[PDB]
Amino acid sequence: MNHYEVLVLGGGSGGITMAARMKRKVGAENVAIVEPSERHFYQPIWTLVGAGAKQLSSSGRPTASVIPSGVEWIKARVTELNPDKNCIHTDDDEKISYRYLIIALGIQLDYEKIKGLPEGFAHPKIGSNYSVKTVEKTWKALQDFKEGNAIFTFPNTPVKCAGAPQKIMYLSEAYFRKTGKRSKANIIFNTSLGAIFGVKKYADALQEIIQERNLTVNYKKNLIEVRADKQEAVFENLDKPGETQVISYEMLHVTPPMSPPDVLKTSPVADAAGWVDVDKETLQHRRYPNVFGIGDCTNLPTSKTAAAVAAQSGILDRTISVIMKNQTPTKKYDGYTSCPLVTGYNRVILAEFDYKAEPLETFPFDQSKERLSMYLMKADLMPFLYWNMMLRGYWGGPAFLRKLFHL
Amino acid sequence: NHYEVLVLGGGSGGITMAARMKRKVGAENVAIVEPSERHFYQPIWTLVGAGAKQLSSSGRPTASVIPSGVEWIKARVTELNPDKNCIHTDDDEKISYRYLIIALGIQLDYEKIKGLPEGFAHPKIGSNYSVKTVEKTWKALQDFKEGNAIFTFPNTPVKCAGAPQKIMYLSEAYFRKTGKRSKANIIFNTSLGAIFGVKKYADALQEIIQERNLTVNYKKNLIEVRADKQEAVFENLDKPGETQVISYEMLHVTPPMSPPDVLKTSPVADAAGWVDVDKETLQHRRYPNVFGIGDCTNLPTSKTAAAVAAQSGILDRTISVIMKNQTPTKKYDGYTSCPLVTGYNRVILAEFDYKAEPLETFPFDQSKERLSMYLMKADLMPFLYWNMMLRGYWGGPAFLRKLFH
Ligand SMILES: Cc1cc2nc3c(=O)[nH]c(=O)nc-3n(C[C@H](O)[C@H](O)[C@H](O)COP(=O)(O)OP(=O)(O)OC[C@H]3O[C@@H](n4cnc5c(N)ncnc54)[C@H](O)[C@@H]3O)c2cc1C
Ligand SMILES: Cc1cc2nc3c(=O)[nH]c(=O)nc-3n(C[C@H](O)[C@H](O)[C@H](O)COP(=O)(O)OP(=O)(O)OC[C@H]3O[C@@H](n4cnc5c(N)ncnc54)[C@H](O)[C@@H]3O)c2cc1C
Ligand SMILES: COC1=C(OC)C(=O)C(CC=C(C)C)=C(C)C1=O
Ligand SMILES: COC1=C(OC)C(=O)C(CC=C(C)C)=C(C)C1=O
Ligand SMILES: COC1=C(OC)C(=O)C(CC=C(C)C)=C(C)C1=O
Ligand SMILES: *[C-]#N*
Ligand SMILES: *[C-]#N*
Repeated sequence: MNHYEVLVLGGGSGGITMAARMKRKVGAENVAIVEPSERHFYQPIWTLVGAGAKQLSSSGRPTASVIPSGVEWIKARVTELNPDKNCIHTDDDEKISYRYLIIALGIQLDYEKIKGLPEGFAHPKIGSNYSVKTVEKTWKALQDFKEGNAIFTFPNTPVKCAGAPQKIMYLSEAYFRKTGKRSKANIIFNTSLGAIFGVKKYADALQEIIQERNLTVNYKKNLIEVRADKQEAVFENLDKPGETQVISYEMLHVTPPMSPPDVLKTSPVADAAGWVDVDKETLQHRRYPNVFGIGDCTNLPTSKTAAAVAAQSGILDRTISVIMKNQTPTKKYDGYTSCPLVTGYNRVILAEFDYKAEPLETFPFDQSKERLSMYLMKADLMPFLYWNMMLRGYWGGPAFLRKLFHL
Repeated sequence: NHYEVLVLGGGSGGITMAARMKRKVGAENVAIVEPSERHFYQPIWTLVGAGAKQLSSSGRPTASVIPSGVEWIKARVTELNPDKNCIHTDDDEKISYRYLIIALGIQLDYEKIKGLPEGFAHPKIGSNYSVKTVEKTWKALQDFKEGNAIFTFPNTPVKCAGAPQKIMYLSEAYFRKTGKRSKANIIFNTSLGAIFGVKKYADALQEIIQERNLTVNYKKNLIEVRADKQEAVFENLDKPGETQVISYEMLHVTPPMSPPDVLKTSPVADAAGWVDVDKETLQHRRYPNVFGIGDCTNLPTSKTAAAVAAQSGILDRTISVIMKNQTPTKKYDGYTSCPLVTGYNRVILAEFDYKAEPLETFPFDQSKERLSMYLMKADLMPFLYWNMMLRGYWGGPAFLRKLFH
């Protein structure tokens, strides 16, 4: 069997980041990354791509260009995990064994669980910022919008970046005002959830925006079907089972249902729900002491964000080094996550919070305010630091900045 | 091989539907895929675990309940390919169908609790949810001398949501009738925030809880069993990272549960892995010749055999009218029932619908503890199950409810 001291499953934000940190610890020849995609995406910018403010081409780089040099890139899909034998299977009919496994397989998008998708995306007026194949269709629908309902959905599943489904609603609202057709747009957010956001400080701030800008939110309302040829969408009422509503749209942004990656769903490393079953504080697997998880694929009970990945990557770096010494981990993940809620083409409400779902803001000022500074950070500083700092293992989230500020 | 109606699963829903479908398309045109040699009436495991009934009586040979003339394919489903109207099995065969009824149940996941199932080889721990462990509930109940008696509820969907606490009420009663009640600290450690989802019955259980000095600890989920040390580890779901290690003298484990593995990644499932069916007709949302019944579906009601019975009458009509090129009209209302055993001779018969509101069959108050309902649960229901429901003649008690009203 081909063998690596440290085997990383997934070449996304978590997997590249952990690979760069592990390269420094065990040497690059002792690390391998399993990743099928030729391309690596900074997904946060898709929100601005869907709104016409950033180019899709700049959101991605070749996977080979972010593989830390000297690390082995195994271009394949993981098909099975056998942690009892310290090995995995890939779709090139090979088995790979490891001394330590880092699972960073992300979250899976399930558009086809919505009847009529993804085939409906072949028609006009419907987009989705969650897919490289559909984010530019969001922007086209926004551009070609003339009159009617502009509908934004939120599924009945876990999601990555819980705020992105409404960010693009605020961007669309601003676009209608900028282009003089706000009065022709009836803007509807149909969310499966019961609240606009999970942290009260920012939910309150978004609700004031919902009122001022005349937006409709229908709660516990889940998209179950698109008829793209007819510009109709069907929403089930999760409160009254069986009752469904058909409604026409001039623009539909679909947030797809999401789930653990198919290979993890049935795997021994998953919990009963299919997520990688890790310690909430150290990110070491609950049952396989040489396995670890980071990012969207884990059952860490916090928002699934790249910012959470960065904070986790700092903890997991420490966890692995002390597991390598047969010592007991002491540094603990606090659940840090961040959600830069884009509310317009030049404003962000920078939500930051931890496992307690309470504000944990980095800067000395009140981040529940719409801020230009926070927009420029999200739109222009964050991509640069992602490619040149986080992916190279030099970003563990802003806790040090927060402590350095409150000083 | 090809069948007009292929049924996946020979449990409560699949047998019931195969019998109903035999009478529509001919026995020679129905097949059941099912690996187990034994078919169990699971509701009685609650009483086996309390020592009130025998395990042997709860199972019969699967061949015994297969409708005569219906092909029993003794195998496991391993893939569903609804776009080609076929499934695959673990003896490497392809079976095609005109109509497909999915009744694969719910899957028990004991091994997601660290220390299980190997911890069951030690004394003082049982689980009514498995044929391999329900008699160990009863052994644990009998050998209990003094300490904590712990009853758990996982952080997943479950079948028979009431059974995790039914066995606590029975154990409480068993402790009094054998003198050691004062020696037992009885606690219910549940992942949920309420004792039951339907307010009428929740309130009735709440006073039983108060009056019998039971402790309910909300948002506490069992994550590890240290069986040789008699310790149970709970995570606090309100404070991520916080745990509690508790000693037990008896532990009853309600396992984490999930959709059957073959359904998790299948095209017929929704994003969560449940069979994705229309909430009123039980026809699949995306494959019009696919249908689902029972625990494996995403029908947003309590997962019970009583729900299966009510679903089987609706599913029966849905498929018949579809075969006749008509649009289904009769709607499932979410009917389910929970016969909450509260002692060795009482039952609180909870009945409710999609609205989580009481929908009681009988004209008296079912939120009271009743011996009639106990005797119905313990003696009438199993007779009705083997000889009426499994033969396709029980679609739930809606007609009785109207009679008595
Ligand atoms: C529209 C949008 C906006 C967002 N905005 C923000 C934001 O403002 N801030 C923020 O912090 N986060 C944001 N995010 C979230 C951020 O993109 C993710 O949380 C982050 O990428 C998670 O990293 P990950 O490593 O867990 O997964 P990913 O980066 O998604 O990588 C997972 C990798 O696993 C690979 N993989 C999958 N299955 C297999 C398999 N079987 N075998 C091998 N490899 C496999 C995939 O190819 C992928 O490369 C946004 C996301 C979206 C979609
Ligand atoms: C302890 C306990 C007490 C209960 N008490 C009550 C009660 O009082 N009242 C009530 O209404 N309900 C009660 N129930 C619930 C009741 O048992 C179930 O809701 C009912 O059995 C559901 O029927 P089903 O057909 O969906 O699943 P099951 O009856 O479990 O049948 C599923 C079948 O699928 C088969 N199968 C699984 N995977 C595959 C595969 N890959 N290929 C082929 N076949 C497969 C299994 O072998 C099994 O035979 C109780 C359950 C338990 C565990
Ligand atoms: C239920 O969703 C909605 C709200 O709550 C988030 C609103 O506040 C508003 C504006 C509300 C008030 C009370 C002025 C609308 C129109 C709405 O649809
Ligand atoms: C792009 O993903 C993100 C991060 O990872 C690179 C962050 O660290 C952070 C937090 C950084 C600061 C300066 C608060 C945010 C907000 C974010 O969106
Ligand atoms: C055994 O499973 C059960 C049924 O299916 C056979 C029921 O119909 C019913 C409802 C039947 C009546 C007469 C209320 C209950 C309570 C039940 O537990
Ligand atoms: C939040 N994203
Ligand atoms: C409820 N059973």
